[PDB]
Order: sequence, then C-alpha cells, then structure tokens
Amino acid sequence: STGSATTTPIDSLDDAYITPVQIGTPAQTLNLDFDTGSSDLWVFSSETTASEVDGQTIYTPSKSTTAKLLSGATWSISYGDGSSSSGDVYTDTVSVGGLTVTGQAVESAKKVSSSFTEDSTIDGLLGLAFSTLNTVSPTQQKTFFDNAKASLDSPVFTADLGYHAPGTYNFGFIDTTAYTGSITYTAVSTKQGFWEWTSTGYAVGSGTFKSTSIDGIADTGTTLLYLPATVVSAYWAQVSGAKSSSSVGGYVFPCSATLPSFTFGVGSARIVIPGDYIDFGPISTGSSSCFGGIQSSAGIGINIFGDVALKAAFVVFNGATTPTLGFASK
Repeated sequence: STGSATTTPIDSLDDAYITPVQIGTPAQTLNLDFDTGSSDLWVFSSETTASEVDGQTIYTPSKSTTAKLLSGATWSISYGDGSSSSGDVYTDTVSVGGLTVTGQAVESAKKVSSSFTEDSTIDGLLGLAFSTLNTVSPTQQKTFFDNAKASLDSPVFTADLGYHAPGTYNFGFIDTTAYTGSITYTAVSTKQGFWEWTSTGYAVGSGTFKSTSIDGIADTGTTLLYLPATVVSAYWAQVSGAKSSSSVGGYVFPCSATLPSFTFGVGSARIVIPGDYIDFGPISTGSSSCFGGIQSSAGIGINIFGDVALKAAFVVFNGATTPTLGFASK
C-alpha cells in the first residue's frame, strides 16, 4: 500500500504545516501537524476542556463506530517550545491520503496549553519519530508509520515541504519526479528516539564550505533551523544590521537587508537554503525588525533541522531495519 497527502502552511510565514487526516467511522477529518520530532498522535476532542478549544475541529470518539477506549491508558507530553497536552486514549481507524491503519492509538486531549488553544488551524499532532518516544502509559503505543510499515510497498515516508506553498507527505514510495539529481542517504541514530543524523558542514552565501560535524534531528514539527552558536554567528555576521536580541529571543535583522543563502552538507552532497527562506517577518506588526529563521541551539541541547532546512529538500525517512535519512535538492 501507499498514501499521499498534501500538506499546507498554516500561515504566510510557514510557521507550521497541516495535513488532513481521517479518523474513525464515519470519517472525522482533522488537520494535523505531522511531526517527525515526536511520537504521539493526539487530537483536540469532545473531551478537551471547553475553555481550551477555540476554533479547532474536534474528534468525538462516541460518534465513531470503530472507536474503542484503551482502558487505563493516559498520555502527557511537553514539547521543546514549552507547550503541552494530556488526556486519555482510544484506538480507531486512521487514514492519511488513502493509506489506512486500523487500531491506531488516537490520544484524546483532556487538557492543552495556551499556545495550542490559540492556534485555531492545528487540530492535533501526528508524530513520526520513533515509537520509543511515545508517552502512552502503561502500554506505549506505536506511531501511524510504525503501524503502517509492514503493509507499505516500501518502509519509508517522504517529506516535501513547500516554501510559502503546499507540499506533500508520501508513505510507502519515493516519487522520483519530486526532486532533482540524486538522493544522498546518511546514517541515523535512534538512540534518543529521533531521526538524528550528522551533517558534514555548512557554508554561508557564496562562502567556502566549512567541513565540520553537526549532529542534529530532522524535525518537521519545528519551524526554524537551530544550530550551534558559532555557526549561527557566522551566518548573521553576513547580514548588515543583524543582531541577537535577548528581549526578542534571538537574531533579528532589518527587513531592508538581503539574506544570504545557507548551505548544509549531507555526506558529500549539499542542500542550499535560499536566503528568503530565512525571513520570518516583522517581530510585531509595523516593526522594521524581522525575525531570523536560523537561531542558536545553545541551551536546547540538540541541533534541529526544522522546516527552514527541510523545505529546501526532498527528504526520505527510511524506516528499514537500519533506518537512514535521504536528502535531495528539488
């Protein structure tokens, strides 16, 4: 089997991407944030505290004939950006772009933190990291991809995120028309539950390539590119007027400035992030100060190849017995 779904930016800055997901019988369609940095499929629901729902579409298990309470199961998650949610668990039928899993753990939110409430466009998350990170207790649950894997034509999914435009998540096949050149594959460590790999270095604009190992994660659920402070400093030093602002929480730059590209290494191959991808617009309406899309990972404790990086590539998440990651230009 295979599946193919369009993923759409939630706003004009590509702050995140939502993908429609069918849950239950008859189908309830929710727009989920596909997140290769976490491993819980959780949704706004009929059980979510009413005061914490503001415009989201909810899953109502009682209206699904295939929904079954996973008795005794609870979940509770906290994300790197300080947000959180928690609740109980049902199993139900979940379909993504034609691909159907039965008995998928659908984690129903009883509580969500304010940032989720305040984002009316995201109805939940669908985690695509390794199932070892799943928070369901007492019995850890498998991700949608893990459950689908054996049925797929090939044990892979791909992320093709658009710049200011829709893109595609595919399951079970590699669309050879979706990228240019060849796919370069690189080793993955699953020891922290992430799609963790080691970039071979970077360049800033037309600068020479610096060969240096950068361990990080391929994370569709993180907006920006978070790299070591040395690297980030070298980038923003090439932007006139750029500065790091504690009050704003990172590097900002005059909206009148031209951003250089940023290149990262995948083995001997190179992915080029165009400068425009690194512009996240005015820090506040009317401000001439723009927020940068490359920021320091210092104090996150991990480097994160978020959407800024991934949307410059066609990315293969190869869930073979020994997982690997593939990157192609597009």
